[PDB]
Amino acid sequence: MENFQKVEKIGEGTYGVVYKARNKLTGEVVALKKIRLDTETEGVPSTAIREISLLKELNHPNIVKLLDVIHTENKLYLVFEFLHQDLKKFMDASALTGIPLPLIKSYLFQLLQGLAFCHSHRVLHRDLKPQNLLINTEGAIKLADFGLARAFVTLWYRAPEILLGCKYYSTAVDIWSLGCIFAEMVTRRALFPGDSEIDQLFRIFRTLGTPDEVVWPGVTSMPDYKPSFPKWARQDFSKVVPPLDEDGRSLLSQMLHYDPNKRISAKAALAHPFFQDVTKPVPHLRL
Ligand SMILES: C[C@H](C(=O)Nc1ncc(SCc2ncc(C(C)(C)C)o2)s1)c1ccccc1
Repeated sequence: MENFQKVEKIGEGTYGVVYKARNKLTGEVVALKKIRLDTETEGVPSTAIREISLLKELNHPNIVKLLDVIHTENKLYLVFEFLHQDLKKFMDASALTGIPLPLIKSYLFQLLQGLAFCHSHRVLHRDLKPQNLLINTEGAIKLADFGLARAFVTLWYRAPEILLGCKYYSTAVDIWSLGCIFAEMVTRRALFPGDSEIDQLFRIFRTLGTPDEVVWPGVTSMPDYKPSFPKWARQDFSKVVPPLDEDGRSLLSQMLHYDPNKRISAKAALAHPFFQDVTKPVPHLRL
Protein backbone atom coordinates (compact mmCIF):
# COMPACT_ATOMS: atom_id res chain seq x y z
CA MET A 1 0.00 0.00 0.00
CA GLU A 2 1.57 3.27 -1.29
CA ASN A 3 -0.04 5.18 1.66
CA PHE A 4 2.49 3.51 4.01
CA GLN A 5 6.27 3.49 4.54
CA LYS A 6 7.79 0.31 5.99
CA VAL A 7 10.04 1.17 9.00
CA GLU A 8 11.19 -2.34 10.15
CA LYS A 9 10.17 -6.01 10.02
CA ILE A 10 8.35 -6.56 13.36
CA GLY A 11 8.51 -10.32 12.63
CA GLU A 12 7.25 -13.15 10.40
CA GLY A 13 4.28 -14.59 12.30
CA THR A 14 1.56 -17.12 11.39
CA TYR A 15 -0.43 -14.90 8.96
CA GLY A 16 2.53 -13.57 6.94
CA VAL A 17 5.03 -10.78 7.62
CA VAL A 18 4.45 -7.89 10.12
CA TYR A 19 5.98 -4.44 9.62
CA LYS A 20 6.18 -1.29 11.73
CA ALA A 21 4.95 1.34 9.27
CA ARG A 22 4.20 5.07 9.08
CA ASN A 23 0.88 6.23 7.53
CA LYS A 24 2.10 8.95 5.05
CA LEU A 25 -1.37 10.64 5.35
CA THR A 26 -2.00 10.84 9.16
CA GLY A 27 1.62 10.50 10.38
CA GLU A 28 0.51 7.59 12.64
CA VAL A 29 2.82 4.65 13.30
CA VAL A 30 1.01 1.35 12.81
CA ALA A 31 1.68 -2.40 12.48
CA LEU A 32 1.08 -3.65 8.95
CA LYS A 33 0.33 -7.33 8.32
CA LYS A 34 0.61 -8.74 4.76
CA ILE A 35 -1.74 -11.76 4.66
CA ARG A 36 -0.03 -14.34 2.31
CA LEU A 37 1.73 -13.68 -1.09
CA ASP A 38 3.62 -16.88 -2.20
CA THR A 39 0.77 -19.07 -0.74
CA GLU A 40 -2.11 -16.71 -1.83
CA THR A 41 -3.07 -17.71 -5.43
CA GLU A 42 -6.47 -16.02 -6.17
CA GLY A 43 -7.90 -12.63 -5.05
CA VAL A 44 -8.75 -13.31 -1.32
CA PRO A 45 -11.84 -15.47 -0.40
CA SER A 46 -15.17 -13.55 -0.03
CA THR A 47 -15.95 -15.26 3.35
CA ALA A 48 -12.47 -14.23 4.66
CA ILE A 49 -13.19 -10.53 3.75
CA ARG A 50 -16.54 -10.65 5.62
CA GLU A 51 -15.03 -12.27 8.80
CA ILE A 52 -12.15 -9.74 8.96
CA SER A 53 -14.71 -6.91 8.45
CA LEU A 54 -16.62 -8.27 11.53
CA LEU A 55 -13.34 -8.19 13.53
CA LYS A 56 -12.94 -4.42 12.85
CA GLU A 57 -16.04 -3.93 15.06
CA LEU A 58 -14.71 -6.16 17.93
CA ASN A 59 -13.30 -3.09 19.82
CA HIS A 60 -12.03 -3.43 23.44
CA PRO A 61 -9.11 -1.78 25.42
CA ASN A 62 -7.53 -5.26 25.86
CA ILE A 63 -7.69 -6.09 22.16
CA VAL A 64 -5.08 -4.75 19.67
CA LYS A 65 -7.23 -2.44 17.55
CA LEU A 66 -7.64 -3.40 13.84
CA LEU A 67 -7.56 0.18 12.44
CA ASP A 68 -8.06 -0.77 8.76
CA VAL A 69 -8.40 -3.69 6.32
CA ILE A 70 -6.99 -2.98 2.84
CA HIS A 71 -8.11 -5.32 0.06
CA THR A 72 -6.20 -3.83 -2.94
CA GLU A 73 -4.25 -5.43 -5.87
CA ASN A 74 -6.26 -8.61 -4.91
CA LYS A 75 -3.97 -8.89 -1.79
CA LEU A 76 -4.91 -8.36 1.88
CA TYR A 77 -3.22 -5.98 4.38
CA LEU A 78 -4.30 -5.53 7.98
CA VAL A 79 -3.50 -2.17 9.71
CA PHE A 80 -3.20 -2.56 13.49
CA GLU A 81 -2.50 -0.15 16.34
CA PHE A 82 1.20 -0.47 17.20
CA LEU A 83 2.55 -1.61 20.63
CA HIS A 84 6.29 -1.57 21.41
CA GLN A 85 6.75 -4.83 23.29
CA ASP A 86 5.34 -8.33 23.71
CA LEU A 87 5.00 -10.50 26.86
CA LYS A 88 7.65 -13.04 25.63
CA LYS A 89 10.39 -10.32 25.46
CA PHE A 90 9.15 -8.88 28.79
CA MET A 91 9.33 -12.36 30.43
CA ASP A 92 12.85 -12.86 28.95
CA ALA A 93 13.92 -9.41 30.31
CA SER A 94 12.32 -10.30 33.72
CA ALA A 95 13.69 -13.90 34.10
CA LEU A 96 16.31 -12.94 36.80
CA THR A 97 13.88 -11.23 39.23
CA GLY A 98 10.53 -12.52 37.91
CA ILE A 99 7.48 -10.39 37.03
CA PRO A 100 6.18 -8.96 40.41
CA LEU A 101 3.00 -10.84 41.46
CA PRO A 102 0.84 -7.61 41.36
CA LEU A 103 1.73 -7.06 37.64
CA ILE A 104 1.16 -10.80 36.84
CA LYS A 105 -2.31 -10.42 38.44
CA SER A 106 -3.06 -7.13 36.55
CA TYR A 107 -2.05 -8.74 33.22
CA LEU A 108 -4.13 -11.91 33.92
CA PHE A 109 -7.20 -9.81 34.94
CA GLN A 110 -7.00 -7.57 31.81
CA LEU A 111 -6.58 -10.59 29.47
CA LEU A 112 -9.57 -12.24 31.14
CA GLN A 113 -11.63 -9.00 30.45
CA GLY A 114 -10.38 -9.16 26.81
CA LEU A 115 -11.41 -12.84 26.53
CA ALA A 116 -14.79 -12.23 28.31
CA PHE A 117 -15.60 -9.56 25.62
CA CYS A 118 -14.49 -11.75 22.67
CA HIS A 119 -16.25 -14.83 24.02
CA SER A 120 -19.58 -12.91 24.56
CA HIS A 121 -19.35 -12.14 20.76
CA ARG A 122 -18.69 -15.86 20.01
CA VAL A 123 -15.13 -14.99 18.82
CA LEU A 124 -12.24 -17.30 19.80
CA HIS A 125 -8.53 -16.49 19.65
CA ARG A 126 -7.48 -20.24 19.27
CA ASP A 127 -3.71 -19.46 19.30
CA LEU A 128 -2.89 -17.57 22.49
CA LYS A 129 0.82 -17.28 23.32
CA PRO A 130 3.24 -14.80 25.00
CA GLN A 131 4.31 -13.55 21.49
CA ASN A 132 0.63 -12.53 20.81
CA LEU A 133 0.25 -10.48 23.99
CA LEU A 134 1.25 -6.84 23.58
CA ILE A 135 2.14 -4.45 26.38
CA ASN A 136 2.57 -0.66 26.72
CA THR A 137 4.19 1.77 29.25
CA GLU A 138 0.81 2.48 30.94
CA GLY A 139 0.44 -1.10 32.32
CA ALA A 140 -1.99 -2.35 29.65
CA ILE A 141 -1.85 -5.81 27.97
CA LYS A 142 -3.71 -6.56 24.71
CA LEU A 143 -4.74 -9.63 22.71
CA ALA A 144 -3.29 -9.58 19.16
CA ASP A 145 -4.23 -11.87 16.18
CA PHE A 146 -7.78 -12.25 17.67
CA GLY A 147 -10.37 -14.06 15.48
CA LEU A 148 -7.90 -14.47 12.54
CA ALA A 149 -7.97 -18.32 12.90
CA ARG A 150 -11.59 -18.89 11.61
CA ALA A 151 -11.09 -16.20 8.88
CA PHE A 152 -8.22 -18.29 7.34
CA VAL A 153 4.21 -24.01 15.03
CA THR A 154 4.33 -23.75 18.93
CA LEU A 155 2.11 -26.35 20.64
CA TRP A 156 2.90 -25.29 24.26
CA TYR A 157 -0.47 -23.50 24.91
CA ARG A 158 -2.79 -25.92 22.97
CA ALA A 159 -5.87 -27.15 24.91
CA PRO A 160 -6.11 -31.01 25.25
CA GLU A 161 -9.45 -31.18 23.31
CA ILE A 162 -7.61 -29.63 20.29
CA LEU A 163 -4.78 -32.22 20.65
CA LEU A 164 -7.37 -35.04 20.89
CA GLY A 165 -8.89 -34.03 17.51
CA CYS A 166 -12.09 -32.24 18.67
CA LYS A 167 -13.31 -30.39 15.53
CA TYR A 168 -15.89 -28.16 17.33
CA TYR A 169 -13.86 -26.87 20.26
CA SER A 170 -15.06 -23.82 22.26
CA THR A 171 -14.01 -20.58 23.99
CA ALA A 172 -12.56 -22.85 26.79
CA VAL A 173 -9.45 -23.39 24.55
CA ASP A 174 -8.46 -19.70 25.22
CA ILE A 175 -8.86 -20.20 28.97
CA TRP A 176 -6.52 -23.23 28.78
CA SER A 177 -3.87 -21.23 26.86
CA LEU A 178 -4.16 -18.30 29.32
CA GLY A 179 -3.71 -20.67 32.33
CA CYS A 180 -0.49 -21.96 30.69
CA ILE A 181 0.70 -18.35 30.22
CA PHE A 182 -0.23 -17.55 33.91
CA ALA A 183 1.85 -20.57 35.14
CA GLU A 184 4.78 -19.36 32.90
CA MET A 185 4.77 -15.76 34.26
CA VAL A 186 4.86 -17.20 37.82
CA THR A 187 7.57 -19.86 37.34
CA ARG A 188 9.72 -18.25 34.57
CA ARG A 189 9.50 -21.58 32.65
CA ALA A 190 6.94 -22.85 30.13
CA LEU A 191 4.38 -25.19 31.81
CA PHE A 192 4.09 -27.71 28.90
CA PRO A 193 6.93 -27.22 26.35
CA GLY A 194 6.04 -30.00 23.85
CA ASP A 195 7.87 -30.38 20.52
CA SER A 196 5.36 -32.75 18.89
CA GLU A 197 1.61 -33.22 19.38
CA ILE A 198 2.14 -36.49 21.25
CA ASP A 199 4.94 -35.00 23.41
CA GLN A 200 2.59 -32.02 24.12
CA LEU A 201 -0.24 -34.38 25.17
CA PHE A 202 2.09 -36.60 27.21
CA ARG A 203 3.59 -33.59 29.08
CA ILE A 204 0.03 -32.49 30.06
CA PHE A 205 -0.77 -36.06 31.23
CA ARG A 206 2.47 -36.33 33.26
CA THR A 207 1.54 -33.22 35.33
CA LEU A 208 -2.30 -33.33 35.48
CA GLY A 209 -2.76 -37.11 35.14
CA THR A 210 -3.94 -39.11 32.10
CA PRO A 211 -7.63 -38.03 31.73
CA ASP A 212 -10.37 -40.68 31.98
CA GLU A 213 -14.19 -40.88 31.88
CA VAL A 214 -14.29 -39.86 35.57
CA VAL A 215 -12.68 -36.39 35.16
CA TRP A 216 -13.67 -35.91 31.51
CA PRO A 217 -16.85 -37.72 30.34
CA GLY A 218 -16.52 -38.46 26.61
CA VAL A 219 -12.68 -38.28 26.53
CA THR A 220 -12.27 -41.98 25.42
CA SER A 221 -14.53 -41.21 22.43
CA MET A 222 -12.36 -38.26 21.20
CA PRO A 223 -11.02 -38.68 17.60
CA ASP A 224 -7.34 -39.13 18.54
CA TYR A 225 -7.81 -40.73 21.97
CA LYS A 226 -5.93 -44.07 22.22
CA PRO A 227 -6.72 -46.67 24.97
CA SER A 228 -2.97 -47.46 24.67
CA PHE A 229 -2.11 -43.98 26.22
CA PRO A 230 0.13 -44.51 29.34
CA LYS A 231 -1.67 -43.90 32.67
CA TRP A 232 0.14 -41.22 34.71
CA ALA A 233 -1.02 -40.06 38.16
CA ARG A 234 -1.82 -36.37 38.75
CA GLN A 235 0.72 -34.12 40.57
CA ASP A 236 -0.22 -31.43 43.19
CA PHE A 237 -0.37 -27.77 42.02
CA SER A 238 1.92 -26.85 44.96
CA LYS A 239 4.73 -28.67 43.06
CA VAL A 240 3.64 -27.30 39.63
CA VAL A 241 3.63 -23.53 40.36
CA PRO A 242 5.56 -22.68 43.61
CA PRO A 243 5.48 -20.08 45.15
CA LEU A 244 2.00 -19.15 43.84
CA ASP A 245 -0.48 -18.65 46.73
CA GLU A 246 -3.68 -20.78 47.22
CA ASP A 247 -6.00 -18.25 45.51
CA GLY A 248 -3.73 -18.25 42.42
CA ARG A 249 -3.36 -22.07 42.48
CA SER A 250 -7.16 -22.56 42.84
CA LEU A 251 -7.82 -20.23 39.89
CA LEU A 252 -5.09 -21.93 37.76
CA SER A 253 -6.58 -25.41 38.63
CA GLN A 254 -9.96 -24.23 37.24
CA MET A 255 -8.41 -22.77 34.06
CA LEU A 256 -6.65 -26.11 33.51
CA HIS A 257 -9.71 -28.40 33.94
CA TYR A 258 -9.65 -31.25 31.36
CA ASP A 259 -13.35 -31.16 30.62
CA PRO A 260 -14.00 -27.99 28.49
CA ASN A 261 -17.46 -27.78 30.15
CA LYS A 262 -16.00 -27.71 33.69
CA ARG A 263 -13.17 -25.24 32.72
CA ILE A 264 -13.82 -21.77 34.24
CA SER A 265 -15.21 -19.15 31.82
CA ALA A 266 -13.40 -15.75 31.45
CA LYS A 267 -16.46 -14.05 33.14
CA ALA A 268 -16.45 -16.35 36.19
CA ALA A 269 -12.60 -16.16 36.44
CA LEU A 270 -12.89 -12.33 36.87
CA ALA A 271 -14.97 -12.94 40.08
CA HIS A 272 -12.36 -15.28 41.59
CA PRO A 273 -11.04 -14.19 45.08
CA PHE A 274 -7.49 -14.05 43.56
CA PHE A 275 -8.54 -10.69 41.99
CA GLN A 276 -9.94 -9.17 45.26
CA ASP A 277 -6.73 -6.99 45.61
CA VAL A 278 -6.02 -6.47 41.84
CA THR A 279 -4.30 -3.11 41.00
CA LYS A 280 -2.80 -1.72 37.77
CA PRO A 281 0.99 -1.38 38.30
CA VAL A 282 3.26 0.02 35.59
CA PRO A 283 6.10 -2.15 34.16
CA HIS A 284 9.82 -1.31 33.87
CA LEU A 285 10.02 -1.09 30.04
CA ARG A 286 13.31 -0.54 28.14
CA LEU A 287 12.50 0.40 24.50
C1 LIG B 1 6.52 -6.65 20.01
C2 LIG B 1 6.33 -5.51 19.01
C3 LIG B 1 5.16 -5.83 18.07
O1 LIG B 1 5.08 -6.91 17.50
N1 LIG B 1 4.21 -4.86 17.98
C4 LIG B 1 3.05 -4.93 17.24
N2 LIG B 1 2.11 -4.04 17.44
C5 LIG B 1 0.98 -4.41 16.75
C6 LIG B 1 1.05 -5.53 16.00
S1 LIG B 1 -0.06 -6.29 14.87
C7 LIG B 1 -0.61 -7.69 15.86
C8 LIG B 1 0.14 -8.86 15.37
N3 LIG B 1 0.01 -9.47 14.19
C9 LIG B 1 1.01 -10.40 14.16
C10 LIG B 1 1.74 -10.34 15.34
C11 LIG B 1 2.99 -11.10 15.80
C12 LIG B 1 3.63 -11.83 14.63
C13 LIG B 1 4.01 -10.11 16.38
C14 LIG B 1 2.61 -12.11 16.87
O2 LIG B 1 1.17 -9.36 16.12
S2 LIG B 1 2.64 -6.24 16.17
C15 LIG B 1 7.56 -5.21 18.17
C16 LIG B 1 8.37 -6.23 17.67
C17 LIG B 1 9.54 -5.94 16.98
C18 LIG B 1 9.90 -4.62 16.76
C19 LIG B 1 9.08 -3.60 17.21
C20 LIG B 1 7.92 -3.90 17.91
